[PDB]
Amino acid sequence: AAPARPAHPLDPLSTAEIKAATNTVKSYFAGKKISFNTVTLREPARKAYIQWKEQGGPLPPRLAYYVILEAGKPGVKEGLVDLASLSVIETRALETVQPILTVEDLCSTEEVIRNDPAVIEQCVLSGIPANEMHKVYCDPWTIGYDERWGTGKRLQQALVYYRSDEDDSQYSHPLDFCPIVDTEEKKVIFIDIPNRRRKVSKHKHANFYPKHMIEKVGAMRPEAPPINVTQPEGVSFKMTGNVMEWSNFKFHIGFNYREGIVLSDVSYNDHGNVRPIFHRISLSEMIVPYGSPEFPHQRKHALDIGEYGAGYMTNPLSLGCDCKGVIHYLDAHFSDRAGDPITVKNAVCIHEEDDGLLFKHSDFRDNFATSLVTRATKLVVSQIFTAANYEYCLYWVFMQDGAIRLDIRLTGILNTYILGDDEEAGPWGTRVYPNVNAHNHQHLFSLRIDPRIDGDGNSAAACDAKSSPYPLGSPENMYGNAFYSEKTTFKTVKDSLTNYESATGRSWDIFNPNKVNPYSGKPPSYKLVSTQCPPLLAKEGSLVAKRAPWASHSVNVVPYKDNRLYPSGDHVPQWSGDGVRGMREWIGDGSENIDNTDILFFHTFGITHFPAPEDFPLMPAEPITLMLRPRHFFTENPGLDIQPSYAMTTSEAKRAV
Amino acid sequence: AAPARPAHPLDPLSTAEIKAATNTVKSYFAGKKISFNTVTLREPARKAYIQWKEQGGPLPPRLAYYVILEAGKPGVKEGLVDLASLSVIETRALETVQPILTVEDLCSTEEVIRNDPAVIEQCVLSGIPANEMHKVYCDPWTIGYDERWGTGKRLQQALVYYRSDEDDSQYSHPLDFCPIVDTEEKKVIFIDIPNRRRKVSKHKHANFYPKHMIEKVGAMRPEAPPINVTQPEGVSFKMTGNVMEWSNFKFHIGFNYREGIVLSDVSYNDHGNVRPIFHRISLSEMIVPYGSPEFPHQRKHALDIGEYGAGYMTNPLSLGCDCKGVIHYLDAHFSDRAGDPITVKNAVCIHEEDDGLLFKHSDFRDNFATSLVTRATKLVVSQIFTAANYEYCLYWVFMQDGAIRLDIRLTGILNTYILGDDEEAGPWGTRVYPNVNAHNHQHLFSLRIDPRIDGDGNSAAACDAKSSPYPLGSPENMYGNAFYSEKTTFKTVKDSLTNYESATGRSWDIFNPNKVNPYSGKPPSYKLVSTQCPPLLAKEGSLVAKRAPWASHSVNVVPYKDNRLYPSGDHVPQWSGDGVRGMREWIGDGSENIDNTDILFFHTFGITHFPAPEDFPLMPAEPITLMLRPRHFFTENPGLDIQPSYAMTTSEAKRAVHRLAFEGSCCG
Ligand SMILES: [Cu+]
Ligand SMILES: [Cu+]
Repeated sequence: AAPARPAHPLDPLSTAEIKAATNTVKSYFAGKKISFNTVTLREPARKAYIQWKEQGGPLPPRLAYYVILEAGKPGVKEGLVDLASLSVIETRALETVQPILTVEDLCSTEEVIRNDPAVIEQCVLSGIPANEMHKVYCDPWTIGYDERWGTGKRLQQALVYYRSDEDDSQYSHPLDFCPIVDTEEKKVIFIDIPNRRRKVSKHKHANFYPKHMIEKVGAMRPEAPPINVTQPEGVSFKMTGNVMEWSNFKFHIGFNYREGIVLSDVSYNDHGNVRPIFHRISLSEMIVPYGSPEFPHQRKHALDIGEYGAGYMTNPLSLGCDCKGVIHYLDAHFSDRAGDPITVKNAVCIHEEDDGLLFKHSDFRDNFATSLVTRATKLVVSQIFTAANYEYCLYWVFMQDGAIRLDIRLTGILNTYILGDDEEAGPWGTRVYPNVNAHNHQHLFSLRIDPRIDGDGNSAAACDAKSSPYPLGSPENMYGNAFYSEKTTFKTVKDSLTNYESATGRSWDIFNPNKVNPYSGKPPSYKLVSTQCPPLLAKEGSLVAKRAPWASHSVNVVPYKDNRLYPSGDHVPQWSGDGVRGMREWIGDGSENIDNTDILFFHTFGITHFPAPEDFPLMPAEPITLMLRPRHFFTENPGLDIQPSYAMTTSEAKRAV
Repeated sequence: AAPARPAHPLDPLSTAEIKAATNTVKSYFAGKKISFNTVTLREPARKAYIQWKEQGGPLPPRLAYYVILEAGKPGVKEGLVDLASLSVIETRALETVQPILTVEDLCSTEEVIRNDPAVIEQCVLSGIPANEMHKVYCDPWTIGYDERWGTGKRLQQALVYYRSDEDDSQYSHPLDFCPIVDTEEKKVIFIDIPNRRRKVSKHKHANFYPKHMIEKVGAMRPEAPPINVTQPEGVSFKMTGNVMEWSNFKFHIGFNYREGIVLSDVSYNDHGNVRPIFHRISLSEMIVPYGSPEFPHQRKHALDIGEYGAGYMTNPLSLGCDCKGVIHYLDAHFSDRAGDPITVKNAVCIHEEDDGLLFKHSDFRDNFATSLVTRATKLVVSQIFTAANYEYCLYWVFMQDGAIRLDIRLTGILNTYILGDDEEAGPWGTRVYPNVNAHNHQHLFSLRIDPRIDGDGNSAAACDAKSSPYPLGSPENMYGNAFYSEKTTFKTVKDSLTNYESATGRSWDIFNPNKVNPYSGKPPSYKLVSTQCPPLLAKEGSLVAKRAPWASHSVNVVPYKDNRLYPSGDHVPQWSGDGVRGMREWIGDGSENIDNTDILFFHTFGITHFPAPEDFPLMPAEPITLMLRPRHFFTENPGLDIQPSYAMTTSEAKRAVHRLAFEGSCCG
């Protein structure tokens, strides 16, 4: 009764595999009341995968990682199931952590608060009658961290809002108080109540559907005439299960509950020479730290990936109108609390689109009659997830010059808190609507790159543009114009801990010091070009800085070890930030070698958001991007064998008298 | 008889107006042998324009600015023609400047150097026999600045290359020497010859047409399947002559020989309140400073806009497709040296296209059945110009959230110089192909904004993200998470001279201190969000820093005066960089007021390029972008009245499918 093996060792667990895993765990815990928090692929060891792929090695065993809760027991148990033998092969109890909050965990909280007498009383005081609790809503957040309870109970905090009508957007009407909910007992254990009470706003809700806009401004704009994009002869990409082949790239598209999209085993076919570039690339953690110091707002610093899961939160893309053209979809499969497989249909959208000019050059000599123009196509692998108020639109983009870009668009709704009639929002927030305070915050992301640049044994470096040190008027720099790129190769982990610097236009290289470009004499590399790299604004030693040790630097590079995925640790909710785990453990004392070995490159990037009224009641998409581009990887522009859209040589131009 | 007036005072000169202007100038200089360097609109004074537009004032007079050379006179003469009276109304002689190099000025240089005995001898020494001079090519550059001649002669430098076959890309085969050419005498006056001779490369040319690639790698890829764009019901924008209306924006699209595209009189129609945003926005200058200190490479720091002209260099866009989709084109008109109008067809392309999601939100409570999503459309006004080896693709982009973006793509070919067999290219350059040294260089641009944010009387500020100054554990900042935006309003010119700073994620506001957003309490602004802001790497006091005094800071804000367009001065070629002109003049002693007045905001942005083999023999497009976004300008998202691509309310979702006194979440 063992489940069928996948097409490919990195494929996510099938529904049959998930059911097999949960059957096995229920049997192992026979007679105990357990509930499933996470059931997900435990990916093969890096060595095992690579030997299977390239050296005729054995197929790695199919393993399931699980996290469960047991009625009446603190914390969690976790372990591994060997799927071929239907057996639990590793197990341990962690009594003092709390795990990722699932959709089921969060879907239960509104009923809890609506029926709680102490919450009802606070609504009455706040100007909402006791019989109108159906109009009170909350966004159920991780408590994040609260030093009154630590990890001793599993807790949520309910950010409470009011709707006059169920079709309203509730965010114009936050209430003043914050219930704390025991997730497993399903009760309110405390309510944070501010010293200055602010009753519910009496303003109209700030709404945004067409029927609302017609009331607000009189009419919708006329429907614009259509801009139709078609691919009547299909696409150039080919999928074989989860394996993508496009413009010489080949890679595996994976997906899990936490990271969402995971791109693996990325190679480029350089005229028959298939060259590895990356073993794995994904987003591994986030943190969205808010900037109001007033209590209890310090508890808004969601680590969305580790506390809710970019997979668990992902939107089905069918009706989303962001997968246009001829597309390919992938589903995602998770477990529910009962241990049954659940599906998100069309979680991943794959499509190719026009990306402007790839390159062009014309000769002035014959008035540009000698000319070659080639248009670019990009391949886009995307998902969109919803983290209560916000939407994160993630686009992994492959390009025909061999570069890879991550484009993010942020949209959805500002998180809001109540503002008194006479209360000033600034300097920690903006009054984006009457009685609405949209607090300042950052959105920060931890990109995790496991490189294999042109094969094994890699290094990383900071690259800084510098004027020559010789002064103007010296024999060395007579006219003062000389400049160069200073490359600082990181020898130990400590050397790698570095920030973006505008003063040198810093970039970072990930390179293979065992190989040399036969033209330039430099090692083959991919260069990270990324300028949206905010400093972490929370202080050293703050709750934010402690729980996200990775976020303090733009770049952290540590040795590879299997299962080094998550840089705020494996179980993130309610960790105080004290202890050696995640990135803090990997960095250690900073002395380990990272030159010419198997490395892991974690990049912090994102934005700092000071809200303005343009962002409300629904925010226009805000862009974030970074690129990984080949430098000294190829010996020439690798797109030159793409047929031009137009080409005329000099001889041809002359012939056209 | 006088030429017909244009539809609009900001319209570029027509071919009839160009001919009228040059007729008028020829008559004024009766019996003299003159040649036309520039004939272009002299735009109306800002105040006059605005009085005309808004206050019932008179039509500004239609004026043509000209620059001419006269045989046997040094420098230039320039002046103004009043087109309605066909008379020269202002005139002056500038004996000690040199003007923009036109296509005709440049076109004869290659034949000059091919036929020069001293150049032929250097080719022979370099391994190219005299009977192969037809294989020798050069890119004709301005000399930039050479302290041996100043502006006393009008000079070009010829960067020399060799083609084995006319269809080669010549850039794999630079020669080692640099002829200096007198533009008006058409003769070689000097040749810079290096101490270390490097004879011509014996390698195959590094070529890139399909026939070349088939020989190099065996075959081309299969033709990929088409991606087609159609608009079967037409476009959403409306043009009335050069006036554009699209998604509540209205503005004038102008074009000239120098700046290329110029966007004027930009307003947004905010539900009946027509609100000004910018009076004028354009690129006003560039500089592309190379980073090898070895002679004569210091002379590679082209100021492409002021020395050749983004209009004069611009490609006809009919034949790519350069520009894809359903297109409205504009032509450009200039004068040639004889004073006749010339036309560049399809200089400017205008089109709208999909630009991803504009916004989306879904409610988890019913598993995202409650959802709204609206796709974005952008309007693009673009040109592409070729500066010898490089191509600059410029895209002015208007967005439906009210933002305006400038996107640039750089492509074309690296500038290359010869590298000896045993010679190291580094640290000033890269060996991108055998015997080829592609030197380091920056590409820097000066964006000129003449703002009119929600009307008249504007200011500018730097905005810096800062942690609270109170320490972790204080009553003010208990958990150490507090942070805010520090706004520093520029009071005087000197205050404005500011750089991008990664440490604070610096942005800049241009705002109207006379007005206030009734929700946020802040003035209406457009915020410049721009991170591709390199430091100028050339030292203080270098030739580069002196000729481009604007490039030293990311932001320069000076008082408005009429005719403050060009920050490296009006006549750029061969200016040493000494003297009080351009940005140096406008900054003055730094003391002038720029708070709540008419200001001009010059932004330096661009990239630092360290070449790699991927860039050769033809470079993949490298992007640069900056954005100007409304912040506190509107009181809510201005795109919300656009029809959603999909919408379902909670009540609709419930109908679609037909603890605890009160129920919890639908999904519970
Ligand atoms: Cu935000
Ligand atoms: Cu460049």
